[PDB]
Amino acid sequence: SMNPPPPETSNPNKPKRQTNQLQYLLRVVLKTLWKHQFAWPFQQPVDAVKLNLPDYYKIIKTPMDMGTIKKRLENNYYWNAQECIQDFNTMFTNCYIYNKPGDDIVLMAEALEKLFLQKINELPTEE
Repeated sequence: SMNPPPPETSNPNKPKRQTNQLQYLLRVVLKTLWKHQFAWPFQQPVDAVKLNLPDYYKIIKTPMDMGTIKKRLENNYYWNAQECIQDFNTMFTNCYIYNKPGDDIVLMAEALEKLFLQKINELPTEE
């Protein structure tokens, strides 16, 4: 069992805009989460081959990771901040679905999610 292609991160035909909120998501939220001690499993698409998880992509049909989110932000892929917030939420939820309560990786995701929620609380209001 193979890795899928990664999620789409750029699309020339898709309209682009920069908002205060999208800027904060890249410069504050993504940055802070990337540097967390527990970020490393979430910095790239789940590598089902290297990690020997042949059923991962049979179960998880909306994979998401911070590598992809970074690319989406820097490529102006999102029209709305809520789309990016949804990607972060998806990343955490995938981990909770695939793994069991109390697994190390779940505790890691929970700590990242708490930090995420803290930073999102300070999202600026639209310009």
